[PDB]
Amino acid sequence: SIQAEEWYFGKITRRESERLLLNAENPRGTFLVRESETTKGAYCLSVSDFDNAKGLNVKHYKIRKLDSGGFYITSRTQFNSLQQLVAYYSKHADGLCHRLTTVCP
Ligand SMILES: *C(=O)c1ccccc1OP(=O)(O)O
Repeated sequence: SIQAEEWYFGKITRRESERLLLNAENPRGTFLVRESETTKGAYCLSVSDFDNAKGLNVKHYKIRKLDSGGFYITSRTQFNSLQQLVAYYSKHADGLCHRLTTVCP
């Protein structure tokens, strides 16, 4: 049940997700999952990042869900549940700005 996950923030806006993530205390990979503002049936993974070029900044990735029942950011790497997707990206950075580390405070 996606709604029971502490990293699932539900229906909050993109601007709100940035307000929460742009905190100097958040290390790289601090994240949250929310509903997309514009895409019905898609979720959004918002992630904090930090580099000397840009300093602290936030990236947003669209998580698609198939009717067939699979979750993915890239169609080449699919998961049976959102929870499995989060667990996988907490170990592999792949194409993300950083691996997922901590749930947004
Ligand atoms: C995720 O839903 C998403 C992905 C990438 C950039 C922005 C974004 O958000 P909104 O879909 O809520 O605009």
